[PDB]
Amino acid sequence: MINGSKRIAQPIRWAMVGGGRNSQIGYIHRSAALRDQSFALVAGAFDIDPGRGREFGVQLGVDPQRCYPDYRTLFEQEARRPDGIQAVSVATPNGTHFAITRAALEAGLHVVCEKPLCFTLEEAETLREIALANNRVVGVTYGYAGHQLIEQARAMIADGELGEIRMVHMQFAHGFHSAPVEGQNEATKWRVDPRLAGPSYVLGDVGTHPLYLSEVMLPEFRIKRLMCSRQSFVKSRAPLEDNAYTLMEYEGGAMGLVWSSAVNAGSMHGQKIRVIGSRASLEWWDEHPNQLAFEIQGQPVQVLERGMGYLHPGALLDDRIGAGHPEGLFEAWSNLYYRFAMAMDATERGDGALLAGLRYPDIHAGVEGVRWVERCVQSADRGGVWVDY
Amino acid sequence: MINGSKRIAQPIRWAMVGGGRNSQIGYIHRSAALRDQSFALVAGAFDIDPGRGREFGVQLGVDPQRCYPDYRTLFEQEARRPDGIQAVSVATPNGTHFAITRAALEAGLHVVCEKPLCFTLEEAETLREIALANNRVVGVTYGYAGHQLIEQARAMIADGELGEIRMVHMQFAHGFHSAPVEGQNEATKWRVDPRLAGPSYVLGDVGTHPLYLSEVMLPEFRIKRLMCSRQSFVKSRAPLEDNAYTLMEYEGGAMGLVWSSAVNAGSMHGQKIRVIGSRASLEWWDEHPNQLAFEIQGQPVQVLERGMGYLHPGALLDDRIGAGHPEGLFEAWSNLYYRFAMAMDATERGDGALLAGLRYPDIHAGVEGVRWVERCVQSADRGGVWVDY
Amino acid sequence: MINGSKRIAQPIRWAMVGGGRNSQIGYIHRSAALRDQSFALVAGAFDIDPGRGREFGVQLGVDPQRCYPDYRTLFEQEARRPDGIQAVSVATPNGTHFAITRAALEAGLHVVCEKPLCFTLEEAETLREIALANNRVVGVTYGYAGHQLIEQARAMIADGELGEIRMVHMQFAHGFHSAPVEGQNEATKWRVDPRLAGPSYVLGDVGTHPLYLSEVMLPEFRIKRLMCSRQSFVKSRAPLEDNAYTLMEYEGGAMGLVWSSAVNAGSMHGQKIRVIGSRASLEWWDEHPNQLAFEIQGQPVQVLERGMGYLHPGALLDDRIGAGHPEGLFEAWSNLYYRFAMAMDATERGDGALLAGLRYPDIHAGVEGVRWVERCVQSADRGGVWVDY
Amino acid sequence: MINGSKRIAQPIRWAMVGGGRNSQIGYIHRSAALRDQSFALVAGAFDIDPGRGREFGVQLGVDPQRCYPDYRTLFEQEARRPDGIQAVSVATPNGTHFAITRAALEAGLHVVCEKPLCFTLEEAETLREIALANNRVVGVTYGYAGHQLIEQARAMIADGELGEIRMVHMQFAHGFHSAPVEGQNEATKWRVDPRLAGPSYVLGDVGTHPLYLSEVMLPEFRIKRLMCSRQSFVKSRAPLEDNAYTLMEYEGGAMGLVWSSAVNAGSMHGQKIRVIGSRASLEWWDEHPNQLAFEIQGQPVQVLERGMGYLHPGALLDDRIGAGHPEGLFEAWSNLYYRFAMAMDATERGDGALLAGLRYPDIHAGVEGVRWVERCVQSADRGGVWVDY
Ligand SMILES: NC(=O)c1ccc[n+]([C@@H]2O[C@H](COP(=O)([O-])OP(=O)(O)OC[C@H]3O[C@@H](n4cnc5c(N)ncnc54)[C@H](O)[C@@H]3O)[C@@H](O)[C@H]2O)c1
Ligand SMILES: NC(=O)c1ccc[n+]([C@@H]2O[C@H](COP(=O)([O-])OP(=O)(O)OC[C@H]3O[C@@H](n4cnc5c(N)ncnc54)[C@H](O)[C@@H]3O)[C@@H](O)[C@H]2O)c1
Ligand SMILES: NC(=O)c1ccc[n+]([C@@H]2O[C@H](COP(=O)([O-])OP(=O)(O)OC[C@H]3O[C@@H](n4cnc5c(N)ncnc54)[C@H](O)[C@@H]3O)[C@@H](O)[C@H]2O)c1
Ligand SMILES: NC(=O)c1ccc[n+]([C@@H]2O[C@H](COP(=O)([O-])OP(=O)(O)OC[C@H]3O[C@@H](n4cnc5c(N)ncnc54)[C@H](O)[C@@H]3O)[C@@H](O)[C@H]2O)c1
Repeated sequence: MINGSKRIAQPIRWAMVGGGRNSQIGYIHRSAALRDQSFALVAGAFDIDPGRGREFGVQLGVDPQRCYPDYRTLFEQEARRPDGIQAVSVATPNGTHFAITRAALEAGLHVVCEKPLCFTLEEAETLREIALANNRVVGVTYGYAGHQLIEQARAMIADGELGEIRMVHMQFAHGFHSAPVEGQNEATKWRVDPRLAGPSYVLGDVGTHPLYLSEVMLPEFRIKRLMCSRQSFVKSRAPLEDNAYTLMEYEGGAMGLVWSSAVNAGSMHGQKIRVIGSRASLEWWDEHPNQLAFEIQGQPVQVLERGMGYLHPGALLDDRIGAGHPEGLFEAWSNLYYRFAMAMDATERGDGALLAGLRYPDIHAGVEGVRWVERCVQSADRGGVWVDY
Repeated sequence: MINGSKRIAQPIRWAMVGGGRNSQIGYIHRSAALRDQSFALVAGAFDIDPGRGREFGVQLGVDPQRCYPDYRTLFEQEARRPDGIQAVSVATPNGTHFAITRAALEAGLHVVCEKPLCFTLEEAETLREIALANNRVVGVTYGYAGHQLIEQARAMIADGELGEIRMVHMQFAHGFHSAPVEGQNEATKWRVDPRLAGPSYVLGDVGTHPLYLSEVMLPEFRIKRLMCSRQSFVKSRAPLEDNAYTLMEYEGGAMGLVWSSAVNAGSMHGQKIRVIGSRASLEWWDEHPNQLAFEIQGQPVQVLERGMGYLHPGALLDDRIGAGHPEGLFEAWSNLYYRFAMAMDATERGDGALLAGLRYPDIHAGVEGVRWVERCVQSADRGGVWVDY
Repeated sequence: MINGSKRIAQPIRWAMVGGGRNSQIGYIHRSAALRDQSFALVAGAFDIDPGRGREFGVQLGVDPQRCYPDYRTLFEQEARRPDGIQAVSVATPNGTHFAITRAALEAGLHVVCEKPLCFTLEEAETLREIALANNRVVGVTYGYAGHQLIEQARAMIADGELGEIRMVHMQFAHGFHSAPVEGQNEATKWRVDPRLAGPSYVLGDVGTHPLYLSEVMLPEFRIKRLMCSRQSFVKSRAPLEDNAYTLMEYEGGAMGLVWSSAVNAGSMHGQKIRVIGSRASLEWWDEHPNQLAFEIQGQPVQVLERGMGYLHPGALLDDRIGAGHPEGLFEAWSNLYYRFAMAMDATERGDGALLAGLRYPDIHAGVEGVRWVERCVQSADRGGVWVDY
Repeated sequence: MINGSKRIAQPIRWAMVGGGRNSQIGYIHRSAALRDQSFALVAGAFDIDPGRGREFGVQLGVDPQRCYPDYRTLFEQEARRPDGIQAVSVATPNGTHFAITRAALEAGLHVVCEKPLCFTLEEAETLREIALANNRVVGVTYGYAGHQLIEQARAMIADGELGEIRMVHMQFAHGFHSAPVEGQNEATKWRVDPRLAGPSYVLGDVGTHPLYLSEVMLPEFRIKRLMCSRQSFVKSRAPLEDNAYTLMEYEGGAMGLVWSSAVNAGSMHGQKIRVIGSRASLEWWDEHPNQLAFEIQGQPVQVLERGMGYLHPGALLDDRIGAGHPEGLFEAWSNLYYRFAMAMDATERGDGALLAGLRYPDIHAGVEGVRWVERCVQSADRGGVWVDY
């Protein structure tokens, strides 16, 4: 159980780049980071419009003199103060993640970087080498992985409760972009611009979420080959896809399927992962994150509930209220952010034992997300043929 | 509404080949055929064990002298009687469908043939030419197509309620063969024998069901290309697949996906079809056949119910009881079988107007089912590459 | 499993009174009765309009000379023929059930009587004495009790799987009469006329269905006291109720609740029964009759599926197709009607051993349904006070 | 939308009484209060064990010298400091709510009081008079009322979308106390002690939650009469009930039903409210708080989703993330707590216009909760008879 007791001596001194007044994702970063004394928001470069960034920073309780016009000034000016930031969350559009993360790491700061890490695998490999050389934590906000029942699924699979794993069926298929909403909505507009978004739309934007859930649940699984067929149903998005099918062969013969979509008309979110074994399946759906289907062949189907005593102990650690009270995605994000804070603090203290026991989406998860999108785009561009992973 | 009033002057004089005492499917054929004065069971070759076939025929109320040891004797002996059969249902294992259907057609009998029609497209084309030359009806028991809400979905799509069709997502993924049950179960045993079952297991056995539903809903849709990746997770079934992924490109750019499986551990049936348009999606699930999800992007999701006045008139014709009372797969099969009887009777009477207005799974549907399986096996055998359809 | 093999040597020679061309319930009687060689429809008094009754009888394949204008002529004329009826189903409006059932019993016929048996407990007691004196079977069409999982629930309760029973929560709450549809619909019109319907509307029409399910599941349970508060929300129905709450105390301290409604706007049927024990609950919903919720406190909830090997053997006897294929209310009614036929045939043969092992809704169930409605009306009329049962 | 911008100039200086290290509810108070700069936790009397209260306060970041041994010392010592508390949340067991709230109000502090306000209506009336005389805000943590779709339901009802309201069906029926867990669990133990808990267990503990939801949705509705039948199924709890049925007549003829239970074996929470009108019903379930069923008679059922543009504007104000991302009970509590802070700040500033537009569970809601429990206990003690409300 969590009761708000501190996990580190003092909150990590913290800034955001992006996540400004009109952003989609800025708020959940702060909601999760400020919770339970993990981080303190003392500075930021909140907006591309520096005037609006400072107006908003002040409404967030930030010193107007620590609302900087850009990330370079933020890092340089904060470095001069003994109470300067120790960590920065990057919530800008995708095109700036590489440059901002690189600069933060070279400035000796820990980073939480919005997915994706960057556009290309070569950039991802460079970022990872710079993070490791500078001994910095890089969290990546695969936020759904914060839900307790993802750890339950991992533990059940590891204990052989599904038998031998045969298939991993993943989807993130919503309908919000069935129409060309780019015309009116700035957040969608930049996501269908290859200059600002990169080589893919839905593969990178939504496909990588349930992919990361499969990596938490099946940590030893390795993709041998994949093929990807992708479409721009809203023709103006071409070459960026608003729908894709990724079929994968894992080492050992298991199969993987990822359906990525922003044109699944009527779907509110539709992020699901079903892991199918020789004995049993489990299935999780992000819109109802407090339940996990557990279906042993030839037995009654079961539903596992967040907070119940029959769960693996790893799956009960982060309960903030008793079973039957619904937790949501803010709890999942809070569960990642306190781990980010413990990892950053542990790094500063040289607490190697604590570091090694902490599990969170990190630089390595970020690299794999970029690798997968790049291989999918390579297959799709060659007309949906099998490629070596 | 249906109230049991006759649709033809007299029940079609009818026989079964197969569907004996220990069969899985024999009973639903009779339940549907005998309902509402459609067919009268007057003869049969019910079993590979002729003694057990006659024992069972007598318990079905059939004259023991009209319980014949084989289909050839059935057709020859019945031809001698003025009250001889006019039609025969073929519910034998897959390997005998071609020979029995061919003999029945050449004997001037109407046929209801269990899916699949036969193993090869060349056999299917031959059967169809013989059915047409002899002016015989061949029904095919794509039984799920008898559910009223399949016609509702067809009518909604035709009226543009989904907008332009983008994707057709189909699955028939159950878990009953997660373990090697072939060891104890004769019905599964013959299905994993290529000599008796043919070139595929789950593609032919279950994949063709939701494929046929898509052909009812999207009658003008044409597959341009497909690829199929198939697996034998129970290794002893090789080369017959217990799992398969079929990805299809339709003419006009829409995509199709079929997941066929007998190893989806914990799944009771899992036959679903989701049609996704630019405006809205619909989705139907065979285990809850009296509801149809209708999901307009940006509006509340809706559930359409069997028997309600807001349905298209085609979708209300076959209601046997008021909305809210659950109908099941026996009603769906009864809805096909009365149409089979009307078509057979209309053929005898030369009632061309009635024939042209009747919609049922016919010889042409049977040919397409065989074509699709054959193309999938061709792609799968070449390592899951795109093939022209 | 059922495979259509005869259960009695010859079909019971059978008539209907009512169930004519425009009736709601006539068809499901015939669908269930004619199935599997149980009954043969050889005569009827189908309609209050004798011309329309004969037109319809002929379309049902009945000899026009055995389409009689009334039940008295039916019984008198059939008595003269060696192939005369042996049994009659009564599907007339409620007001005529007593007179028609009494006449059939005095004529030495077995009866299947539509619920309710009659208006008053004194009439019910008289009917029962006449049925017993004449050694006749009286089936009552509590059709939902034919669903296999009702027997599963009975068996689980009897084996202590719920622990000590604490509460029985019952509802049959649909919305079809939220508006005054009596204006246009003859079936609703007679149900809100006390002269033709009797002392209650929804208590008798729908409340008695889940009440009977509780009597199957908890056969030793006895109601000690009840109170009933009833409303006419469509004011013109007064004094007949379109909504009611019945609260009951059982002997031993368990509580019962029945919500009866025709004004639950938006509800398609809403017949549910939840039995709550010290250890676990089970819950069944008529619109999804092939599943049974089984919820052990402190364990994952389970869903039990029709046709699965983990069910009690009593619950597998009536399976007509494999698990995962949806059966519906026609199967439930067919399961009662073959038992009615076996009981009638067993009575004629003096097969006391078979009779004693048969379980079906009978004269005694019919009497209890009338008793419960009468006590509820007595409480409601006294302003919803506790009455001795 | 909420983006974390301040709603008042400075966070309310805040304390808790109770909500200590081992409490069930202490954490959600702090999670909601500290969010978005609403309150600052600067002091507390956290625990009956003052040593453990101070240990925990320090882990919450509170000055050890402002971790006081009791509420009287907290109020007296804080009054001496210019940075003293302005408001206090009371999260002690029920028996101390009256004395602590009274003392806080007399000390000129705003209060958030855990439900229930107190044991007796006479105490409730006294507390309310003292709150009003001292011009203090008293929030009451009917936390479920913070869910956006409760406001959607209120707005739909007010706009006549349900037609005339006929029934209000409420339940809070969980199974966690099916067994005598009081033996091992201190939180359950005090709830079944009349000295510490008061005159009821489940009526007060859970029944009052969906009752308050009905008061938000139907603000002009007035209970004319009610009856209550209550049971102690775990006999040792007598006279405190672990199950109850409350039937109510509203002025104007609508009916209300509340099922309160801690012995609904297998239920994870089971808090539901269904409002049934002449035209349509709506239904909300606390375990899936982001959906609202909307069921127009004779139309397809609909599901309304949190965050969608078709919602009433009142129902979109508190969205913290886009539609399809699940919010939970922490958001609901955060939505109450920021309103509590705005009301307290508005009271200090004399901003009468802002005060009058704020809607939150207040002193008046607290009084009604106590009134309802007291009337239910009065009816139950007289053997479940109608009492004037
Ligand atoms: N579940 C998730 O983890 C999740 C969900 C949504 C968004 N995201 C990711 O978060 C990032 C932002 O997404 P969004 O939807 O919030 O975008 P958005 O367009 O809604 O917000 C962008 C914000 O960054 C600011 N900004 C832009 N350029 C800047 C610069 N150079 N310096 C400082 N501020 C700058 C803008 O003013 C704005 O406040 C993307 O990488 C996106 O993929 C992740
Ligand atoms: N939904 C559907 O349409 C559906 C479902 C299941 C089965 N089927 C099809 O029905 C056919 C039979 O399937 P099943 O599962 O009932 O098989 P099964 O093995 O359970 O039954 C085979 C039956 O045919 C009899 N038989 C075998 N060879 C015969 C012969 N030469 N002459 C006469 N009788 C013979 C057997 O004795 C037995 O009664 C197959 O083609 C299968 O694919 C269709
Ligand atoms: N689940 C169930 O068991 C269920 C469901 C619905 C109906 N019912 C019961 O079935 C009975 C009929 O209900 P319904 O909804 O079908 O009614 P309905 O009004 O739809 O049908 C009445 C039928 O009886 C005929 N009829 C009327 N009076 C007659 C007479 N004196 N002699 C011969 N025929 C006569 C009418 O012409 C018509 O065909 C009622 O008792 C009703 O409660 C039971
Ligand atoms: N949804 C809701 O609003 C909700 C849910 C649960 C609890 N509650 C209410 O919250 C209150 C507490 O419930 P709980 O389940 O957390 O109880 P609990 O027994 O779990 O916690 C009681 C806490 O108060 C402390 N305490 C006890 N007496 C004290 C005193 N005199 N001074 C200071 N601290 C003291 C204890 O040490 C402990 O920390 C009750 O009134 C309960 O009804 C409301």
